[PDB]
Amino acid sequence: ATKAVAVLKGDGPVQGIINFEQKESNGPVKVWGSIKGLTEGLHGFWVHGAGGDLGNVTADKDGVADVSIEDSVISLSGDHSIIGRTLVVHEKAGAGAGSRLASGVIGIAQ
Repeated sequence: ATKAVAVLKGDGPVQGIINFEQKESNGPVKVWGSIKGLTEGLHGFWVHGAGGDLGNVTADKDGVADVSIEDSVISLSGDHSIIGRTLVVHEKAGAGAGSRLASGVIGIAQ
């Protein structure tokens, strides 16, 4: 089964791993991961280049904002592929200003 993984990196301690599931074109691809480091708050996470729609995430007291979205016909490939994409987490979603703190390109994990 073809899978993918992308790690986040910014100030240093901030991390963010996102695993994917792509067995076949017929099979969907659900996105999910966990961003640790930052503190409780809001950090709009998404994938620039591939929809860029992955809702927002709220950090925890320990400093971990779990991420969970729905699967699409992307199939981790094709026109709607998210392999090698560019991830970016805003400083504080809700306003709509725009800023780049961390980043983590997607990479097939087989």
